[PDB]
Amino acid sequence: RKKIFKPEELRQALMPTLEALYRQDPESLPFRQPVDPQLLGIPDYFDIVKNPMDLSTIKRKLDTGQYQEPWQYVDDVWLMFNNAWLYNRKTSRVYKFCSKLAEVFEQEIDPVMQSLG
Ligand SMILES: CCOc1cc(C(=O)O)cc(-c2c(C)noc2C)c1
Ligand SMILES: CCOc1cc(C(=O)O)cc(-c2c(C)noc2C)c1
Repeated sequence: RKKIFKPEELRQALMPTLEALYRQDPESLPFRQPVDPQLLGIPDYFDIVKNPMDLSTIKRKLDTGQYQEPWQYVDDVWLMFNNAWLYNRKTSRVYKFCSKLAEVFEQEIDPVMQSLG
């Protein structure tokens, strides 16, 4: 008797919340693709961040039906935020950017989630 979610249904409901993150310019730019530690010259990245996540990966998961239920989408969006908050200094542009995406997500996700209950 747990609620069931069809992937097309989940995509219709959640994709505008992902679009809200992506549209944030410039704050979304560092998050639109996986961190590349070799490019950035930060070989300790994957030692610190065990489970990388980014907006393109979440999008591909939505597009291909990999979330059974909406809380799994929330988990990935927060994995991305937490990884950035963990790795980067609080004063850093990227950390502040991350916080902006979180503030946006907070506004967008609450009414969407209630509509899925
Ligand atoms: C409100 C609908 O927003 C979108 C729809 C589609 C769609 O597939 O209809 C794709 C995107 C999207 C995102 C997120 N990141 O790159 C794109 C393109 C956003
Ligand atoms: C294409 C630019 O992508 C990034 C640039 C920088 C940058 O330092 O210019 C930092 C990150 C990043 C994120 C997001 N989470 O940890 C790091 C590092 C990503």
